[PDB]
Amino acid sequence: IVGGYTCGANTVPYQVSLNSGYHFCGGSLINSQWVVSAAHCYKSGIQVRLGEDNINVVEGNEQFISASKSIVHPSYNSNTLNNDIMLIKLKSAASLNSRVASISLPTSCASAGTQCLISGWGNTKSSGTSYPDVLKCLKAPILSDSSCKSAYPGQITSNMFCAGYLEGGKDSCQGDSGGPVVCSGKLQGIVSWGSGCAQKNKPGVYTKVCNYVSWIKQTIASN
Ligand SMILES: [Ca+2]
Repeated sequence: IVGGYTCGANTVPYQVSLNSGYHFCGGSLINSQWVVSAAHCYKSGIQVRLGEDNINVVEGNEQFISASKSIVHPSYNSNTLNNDIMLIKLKSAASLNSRVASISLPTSCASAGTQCLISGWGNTKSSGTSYPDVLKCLKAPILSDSSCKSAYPGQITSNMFCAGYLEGGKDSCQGDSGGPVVCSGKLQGIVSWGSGCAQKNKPGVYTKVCNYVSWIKQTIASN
């Protein structure tokens, strides 16, 4: 997160860290045994880390649970990043409380101008590299489809939306991938991609979760 603020310990209780010896992607807990992330975060041997604030210090609220199954969207295209969404099933159910909680899936697609909360442990600099140990937060609006397509000609599908600031300075970044975009208490986006971080006229691009609710529910009900 570039240009954000320190969330505070366990203020984002649905935020998860994906760990394969090290943090490499974020995700969102959608019920006691399933996590949603980005398909481009896929790898084998994932451990899901819940209740994290400082990912380098055991602080007392963590739950470490290995993944038993990963399901990349059947139509994921790594060349275009279309359908950049993935489901992860935990080997055992997490213990839910005030500091570890699931986030609700949307019943409708959010509109441009809606203010959302984006979070992650990603890079905090636009020209440089500095990774934080504690969770960072960013409030950003959803941008209109026309401004999104004008910023990324020929690259925005119906499964993507832009959020952020066209003036730059505030954006998600590498290491935030897979993390949540929450608007009005519902998961509306997944950190997907962008050209650099926090660059002028290059806002962040996010997976449009509302298009995948039926696939998520059907998959969870059968796995
Ligand atoms: Ca920790």
